[PDB]
Amino acid sequence: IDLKNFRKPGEKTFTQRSRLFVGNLPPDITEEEMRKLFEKYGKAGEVFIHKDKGFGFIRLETRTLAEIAKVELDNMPLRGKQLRVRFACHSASLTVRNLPQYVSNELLEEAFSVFGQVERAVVIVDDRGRPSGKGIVEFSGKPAARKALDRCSEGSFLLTTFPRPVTVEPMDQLDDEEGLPEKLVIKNQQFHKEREQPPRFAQPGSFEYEYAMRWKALIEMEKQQQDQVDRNIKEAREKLEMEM
Amino acid sequence: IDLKNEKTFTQRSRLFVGNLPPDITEEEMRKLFEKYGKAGEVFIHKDKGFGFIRLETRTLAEIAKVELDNMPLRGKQLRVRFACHSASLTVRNLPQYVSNELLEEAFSVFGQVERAVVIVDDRGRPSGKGIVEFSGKPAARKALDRCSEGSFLLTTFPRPVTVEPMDQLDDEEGLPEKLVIKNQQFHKEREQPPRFAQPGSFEYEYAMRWKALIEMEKQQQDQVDRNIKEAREKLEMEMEAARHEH
Ligand SMILES: *CC(=O)N1CCN(S(=O)(=O)c2ccc(OC)cc2)[C@@H](C(=O)NCc2ccc(OC)cc2)C1
Ligand SMILES: *CC(=O)N1CCN(S(=O)(=O)c2ccc(OC)cc2)[C@@H](C(=O)NCc2ccc(OC)cc2)C1
Repeated sequence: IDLKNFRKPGEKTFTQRSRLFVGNLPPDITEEEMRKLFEKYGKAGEVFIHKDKGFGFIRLETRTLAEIAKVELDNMPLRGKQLRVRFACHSASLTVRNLPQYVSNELLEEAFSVFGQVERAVVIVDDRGRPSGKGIVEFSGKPAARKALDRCSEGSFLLTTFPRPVTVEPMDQLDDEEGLPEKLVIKNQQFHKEREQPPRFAQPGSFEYEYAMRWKALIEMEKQQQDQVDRNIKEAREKLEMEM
Repeated sequence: IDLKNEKTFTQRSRLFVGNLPPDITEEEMRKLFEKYGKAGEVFIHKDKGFGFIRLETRTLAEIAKVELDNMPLRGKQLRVRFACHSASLTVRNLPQYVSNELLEEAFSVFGQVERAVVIVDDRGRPSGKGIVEFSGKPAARKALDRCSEGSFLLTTFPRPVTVEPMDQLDDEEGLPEKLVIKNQQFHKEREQPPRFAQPGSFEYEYAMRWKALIEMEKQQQDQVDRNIKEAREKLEMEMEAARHEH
């Protein structure tokens, strides 16, 4: 299995999306040895090593090059330690909501580029191709993300002729890939209290069944409350959009 | 640049190969993807110009996507993308002390499960939501029906989990400028560039009415969220209070 032109010329290189966290490093890990571990992926960008704690950061060229380095070097033995290679979180990512119509990735990137250099901008799209009203804007550095978050909350940032300001907020970063493995679970007393009963269906008649059926009725109660608010919001937004 | 190296041939490694030439054959598909090892199912809509091919691992599909995307093939440029999962489920109201292995073990009673993830926040805590990926639609259908009829309990705490179809959202491709239809309403909306509403204009007054309405939506949502959390507390305290049954 060989490759070479592992690049997409349209998008930038050495962004935060290609920065890898490397844990469980040997005590005397050097910056040159760290680069030599990743030298097969071409030249690396920013490399930091905290030699005491045994962790480090390395910035590869492209995102797909880092995904190859992750699955190849994760859990790899190196002088008595199993290396932990994960993708670092993005330090300057923003969530954009209330997007108007006819907004693309390029327009979203062009719009927020006035606050600083932008690495990536996405208009989140459903399974059928239409936008969901939400988007992602990733800046190269924290100051550009701080400026975009402050100005868009104070003033009204308009992307199109439609004078509805977009809402900017920090990206709620959720890990739906690594999750919570069994070895990372806290094995305490409340652990074994819940783990006493295996996964099962509640037997009709027991205390579990009656208590769970009240939860199902309560969850259905929550759905009726939320869906009532959703219809109230739509009628309120159609009221403002009606007047001129 | 040499590579060497878990469940194999899951839906996570199925690639959509679109914009195919008319005379595309099945052995030609396995010829382009032959450097990535032996492949699984190779479907070809031999009249619509698209198809699917499943590779061994997710990594072998990640590498194959960037190499064979926009590759010339008899006058046409290929469009290689990851196919969507046809049997993914969202599990909400997860109890505490639930791991990825426990979630996979639990829902395996409905059929073959490929992957199960307990969604975790940025601080290492479970968000209460989870993902369950079955190998096929029938297994996901049984999990959805059974968990809505009866109460499926994963731990000792008698709170049933909620199983709903996965709402698949694309935050990688997004919406490029090419896909936007260049109609008259498009140009009408693009007359004004991205800008801040300057005070005094008509768009500034109308925009302030929107920020006021958005704030009212924030208070309405937070009022419901407090009414839901406290109502759940009115039920969680009745656990051991009513456990004195017999
Ligand atoms: C989602 C998030 O914000 N996180 C989780 C991931 N990490 S980490 O990969 O650096 C990490 C920390 C500790 C650890 O031992 C238990 C294992 C992994 C954090 C993160 O990625 N922050 C982003 C960031 C910002 C600036 C810099 O400067 C180079 C690097 C990374 C917190
Ligand atoms: C998220 C989603 O549901 N999608 C987006 C991805 N595609 S596709 O790129 O494969 C595609 C198919 C047909 C088409 O019209 C010519 C254009 C694009 C879809 C998808 O992958 N669905 C999942 C799926 C289910 C079953 C099978 O084979 C049995 C393949 C794929 C829709």
